[PDB]
Amino acid sequence: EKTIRIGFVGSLLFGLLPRIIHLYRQAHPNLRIELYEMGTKAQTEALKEGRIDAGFGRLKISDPAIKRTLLRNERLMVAVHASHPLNQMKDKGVHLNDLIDEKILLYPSSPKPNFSTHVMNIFSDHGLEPTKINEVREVQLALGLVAAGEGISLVPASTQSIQLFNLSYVPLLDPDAITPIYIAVRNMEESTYIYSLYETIRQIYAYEGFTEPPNW
Amino acid sequence: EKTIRIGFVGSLLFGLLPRIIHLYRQAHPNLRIELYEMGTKAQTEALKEGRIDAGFGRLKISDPAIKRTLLRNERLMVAVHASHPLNQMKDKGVHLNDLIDEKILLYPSSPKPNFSTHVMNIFSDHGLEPTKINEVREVQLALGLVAAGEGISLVPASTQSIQLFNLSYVPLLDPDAITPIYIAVRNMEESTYIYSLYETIRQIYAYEGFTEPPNW
Repeated sequence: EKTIRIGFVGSLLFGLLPRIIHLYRQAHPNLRIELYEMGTKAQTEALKEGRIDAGFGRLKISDPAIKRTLLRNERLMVAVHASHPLNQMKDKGVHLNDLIDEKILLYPSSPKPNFSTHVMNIFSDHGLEPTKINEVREVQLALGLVAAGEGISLVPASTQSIQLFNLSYVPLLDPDAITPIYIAVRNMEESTYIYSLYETIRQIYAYEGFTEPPNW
Repeated sequence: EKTIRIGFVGSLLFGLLPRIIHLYRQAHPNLRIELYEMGTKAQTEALKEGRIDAGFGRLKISDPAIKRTLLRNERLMVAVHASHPLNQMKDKGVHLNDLIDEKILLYPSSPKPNFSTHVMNIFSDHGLEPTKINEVREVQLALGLVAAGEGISLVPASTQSIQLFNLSYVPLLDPDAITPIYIAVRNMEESTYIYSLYETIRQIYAYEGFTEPPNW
């Protein structure tokens, strides 16, 4: 009985990852699949130690023992209360510059680097450093507090899987207001089970109309 | 500048709580509202110590210093993959007895008692003790893993705020397959700010068509 272990960050559960795992599961009925929630740093260490076989994440970790492949660039969005002035731009979209003086909710509060690191990186990439920032524990806490009137939050587009009363998602107009999705494997990885996993991603992406990830 | 501190469990962010807080916020523009995520045990201790002024939760904690009021009984649901045999009963509903031999995902993994305690209580109330149980960290991990084909999960009805591809919610036919929502305050609490909070709940409930909570 072969076991394949897959690491992932929680922000990916709202997108294509679960259906990729499910299809992969159907292709290998006799395979034990173990799924582990972990940040990219933990993923990097687990891969080198053989504790996982593939890792899905949003942040790069510099390491010569790891091969990282960009799968897709996902859009960032602004989560606001429906009464917020920014929501008048719901159809038009807004710029990162428009958010500088807003109360921004970052998440999660788990080991760094995490999605909050990425969001502040995006701001810093665009010459911005918001001061009114509060790091909350999890995505649902960020969204729930926005819906409660506590501020605004930046989320990946797939996080629109969560819909709450008077919570509205506003597109960002900055071309590089994005959050990439990566698969990470060991440098010399050649397992047919990992190739099969990668082809499953390709199959799902093709059906969605997304650009297929680069050839294995 | 008066400060009111409110404790809450995360499972309530998917329901009416945020809009209650928002309306309450509008009624007191000069009031500082502090929101803290905490379990009912932590809420109990914080209330007695004056560290919070009201606590919203799902579990009872026995304590003579605390007054607890039942707000509403929310339905429990079964989260399944769309291909699961149980999903053929989506319109009909299922019984807790039908779930006994399924791989059940409990959550969260935070200090007890929490929602996982409640779910196992409900099973035990109906003469049932599922053996194939796995406690996962958070609600999104439970739902994401169900969507990935890892098993099934029991959730409050308001958790349908989270919609994922091939994730389906099935009603439970057991009359007492419910999860109550409580507000907890200090026994001798008489603050106008807390009465105002309670009236805000009443106002929101009335507009929703829910039975109004008992008079203050």
